[PDB]
Amino acid sequence: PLPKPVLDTNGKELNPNSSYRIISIGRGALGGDVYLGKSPNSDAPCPDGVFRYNSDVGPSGTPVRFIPLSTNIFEDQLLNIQFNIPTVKLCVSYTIWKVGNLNAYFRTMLLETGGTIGQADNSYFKIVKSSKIGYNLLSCPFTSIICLRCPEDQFCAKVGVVIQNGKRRLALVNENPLDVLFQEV
Amino acid sequence: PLPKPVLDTNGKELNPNSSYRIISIGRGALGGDVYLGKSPNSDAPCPDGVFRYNSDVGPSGTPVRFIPLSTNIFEDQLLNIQFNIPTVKLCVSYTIWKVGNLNAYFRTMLLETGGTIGQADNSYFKIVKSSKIGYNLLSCPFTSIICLRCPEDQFCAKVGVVIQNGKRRLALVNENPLDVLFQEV
Repeated sequence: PLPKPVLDTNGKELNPNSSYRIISIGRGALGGDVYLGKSPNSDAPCPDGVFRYNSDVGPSGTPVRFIPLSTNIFEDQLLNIQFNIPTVKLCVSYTIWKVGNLNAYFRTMLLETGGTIGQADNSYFKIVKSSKIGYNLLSCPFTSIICLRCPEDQFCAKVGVVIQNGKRRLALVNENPLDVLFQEV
Repeated sequence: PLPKPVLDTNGKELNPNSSYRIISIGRGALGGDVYLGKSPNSDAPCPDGVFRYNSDVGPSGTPVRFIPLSTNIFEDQLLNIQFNIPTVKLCVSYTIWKVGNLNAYFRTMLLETGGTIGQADNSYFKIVKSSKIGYNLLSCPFTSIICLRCPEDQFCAKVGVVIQNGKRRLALVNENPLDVLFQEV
């Protein structure tokens, strides 16, 4: 298994020193870029929810960058994800992606912000090739805990969408992972 | 792989219609039964922490029963664990074992109560044979989420102990699982 670089919509290799919008494979009603929005009834002082839009005719996504363990971005390696936007000191962690507590209503964990870069705070994700066109994301939570007889001892789950207060909220899912492309801003 | 019943300290097969104390393999300073205690700074109206005593010369453990998916208790099958003690209506769920939210200090999840029986609420455990003498427990959290390329799609972790406010708090761990025996009350 030799490390395969991740490609953006121009075929260029994904790259830590740059930023991309996470865009839907689809168009119209099935389109909608990922963005940073306010989570319903959150106690956070900042926007802390990871959503995608209902269509592609609205606004463009919130740009993100990827932070790998080493130097490069390959498929199936732990990385941090961070919304790349101007921000006051307080809300800097609320741009870093992570996975939240178990949600009894949805029977899974929602994607949110308030994570950390380069630690073990449920803030690790993987980019892998989709079955259909494009990529999907994985959340690899609890890196400090051995998942018994798991690949590389790690719990990993596909990232998809749940409907929460009529919005497309990103969360861990079982079928239909969100199929994405990466568009360099 | 044929289902192997779990045995109590008298060699009798573990059994849903009865109750057991979860006792340490060891003696003295290394002994100490599992019990239901108050978690430090918990908002719960009831005792909601799963601990074991510092030695065996103190009190005896809190009795528990096991609730399997089918009819019997075998090694390596999901079951619920519940402290079996008199209780007001309010505190009944706070006798059912479950695993809590990610704890930043310990980099793992602590065992607590407030779980549910027969659902998907991080309330599932497994009893398996220890490497050393006796058994260990597993927590199998997030049964509603596919753990990718995992055994039976399930995230499972060994149950051990962390030191929290000088007490032996049960939690998910990586090395040194708590080695236990089951003693019929």
